[PDB]
Amino acid sequence: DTANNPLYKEAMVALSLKISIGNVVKTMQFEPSTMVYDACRMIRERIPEALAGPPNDFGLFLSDDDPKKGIWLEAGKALDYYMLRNGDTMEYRKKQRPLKIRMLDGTVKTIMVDDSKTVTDMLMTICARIGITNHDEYSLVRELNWLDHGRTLREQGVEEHETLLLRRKFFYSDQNVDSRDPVQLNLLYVQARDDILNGSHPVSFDKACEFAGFQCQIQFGPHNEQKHKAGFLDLKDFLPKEYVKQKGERKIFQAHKNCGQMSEIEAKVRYVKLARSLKTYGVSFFLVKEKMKGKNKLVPRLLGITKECVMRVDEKTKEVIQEWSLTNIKRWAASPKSFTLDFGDYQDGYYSVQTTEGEQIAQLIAGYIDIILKKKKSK
Repeated sequence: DTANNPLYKEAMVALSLKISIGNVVKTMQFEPSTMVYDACRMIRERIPEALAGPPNDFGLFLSDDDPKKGIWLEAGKALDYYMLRNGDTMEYRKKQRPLKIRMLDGTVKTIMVDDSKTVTDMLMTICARIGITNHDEYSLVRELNWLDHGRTLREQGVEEHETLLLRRKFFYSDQNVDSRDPVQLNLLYVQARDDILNGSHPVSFDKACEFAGFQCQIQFGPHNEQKHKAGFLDLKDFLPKEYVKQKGERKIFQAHKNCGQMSEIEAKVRYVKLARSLKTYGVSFFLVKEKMKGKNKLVPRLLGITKECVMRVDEKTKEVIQEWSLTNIKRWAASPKSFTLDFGDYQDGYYSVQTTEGEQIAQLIAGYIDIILKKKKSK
């Protein structure tokens, strides 16, 4: 006993994909050359469970055992581009996801963001909702450290439960301080402040105490010698980590009483103006090891990247040994061990250094160049 199936169709070319929407898994057939956006339209017209939200909030998603290699299908591409076989599962998934942002002021706010968009595009919506004009200068870090702007959160292992920090990364434009807007002024104060205690902005031990004196005027107001006795202050909250293991509390206090009856707002103005007054302002430092003719063991030094130049700096004294303008740089190359700059005709020989952060050094140089070109399309 044998039987020939009348429903047997020959020369089948369509792709039989299983569409997943929540609990529902239903099989659908698509032509190979069908665009992704037309696929979603067909899915919307044949599955009433796909009409929960508007199409812009939904997309086709290819899951993976590893969450960081899940793929959001681009609408402008075709189906067979993603190398699909009959029996493969396509998710009609919600693109929106909550992203906790600890913010600048310190309050943590939850923002919905497109899980398919890159970080450089997510930063646009994040800044638009937090009312921040200069989204080019900002970026995001992880408290366990900047993230790659050209890549999505999913492909960098950022789980959806992790909070991130909005922090300024590029220092190109700075509107000068005025106390007309106290909220934006406190925003400037927090950014300029935490860049000093973080060690991101190096200062001398004397300048660090003049800052802490202003910050005492911020959080405690005028100096009350009754309540502000010695030993009252946890120095770890008021200086870089290098300057805490020293007897420097009175210098802070003496700078604190030098403020007199200064308003909290006025002391915030002075904190920012003094920070901008330093030549180390707006300079992002990296640790590198160079090879001089003097010996065959790499001497550690710092190199700083500014809005307009790259400079070789000493690890201790923070003095500029050599500075090349970004218009003197012809090429750069990065590696998990090295970083190299070629200066064309403005120098004989390249500048090559061993470093852990050749990744970000190049990413930070190109970013400033990105900014210079962006603010120069039509002057």
